[PDB]
Amino acid sequence: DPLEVLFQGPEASMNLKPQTLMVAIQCVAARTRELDAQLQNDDPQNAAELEQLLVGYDLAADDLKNAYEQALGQYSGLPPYDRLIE
Amino acid sequence: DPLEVLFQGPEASMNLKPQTLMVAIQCVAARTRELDAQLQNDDPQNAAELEQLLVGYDLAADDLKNAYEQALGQYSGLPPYDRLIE
Repeated sequence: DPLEVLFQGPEASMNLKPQTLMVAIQCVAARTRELDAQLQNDDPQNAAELEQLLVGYDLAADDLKNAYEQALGQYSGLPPYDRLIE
Repeated sequence: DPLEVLFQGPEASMNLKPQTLMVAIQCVAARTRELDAQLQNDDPQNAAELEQLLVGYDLAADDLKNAYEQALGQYSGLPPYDRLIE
């Protein structure tokens, strides 16, 4: 993804259990939905910070999704991504 | 101890941006607090499922923390781990 590496740099190697990717995905989706509902009526300075944080949350969720899609090919018994976030 | 592996299996090789690990740590902590709070007002019916979900969330938080401790020795300018979960 061209513009993405430009803004955030490349993937890095790390070690995590597959379960941890599932948890990270649920919690990041959960927190994002909550914070989404908190934009409506903030003072302008605070809303800016919140918007800037959500940029980071959304990209992270994207990053975790890509990793999960690979994981769907390397393990057995993982729920489909769509079930994970719902 | 391990233990650990007996119960949760080994670490797997993953590719994620370092930011993504930071965002995941932050959201897992935030979300775990919120669910801890909900527990105080759950009947035992729902409580047991939620308790069992939290075992998972907590183990993943530990898994994420270990990865971050490694990260603190692989990259420059990372915040202290406590600033992520505050």
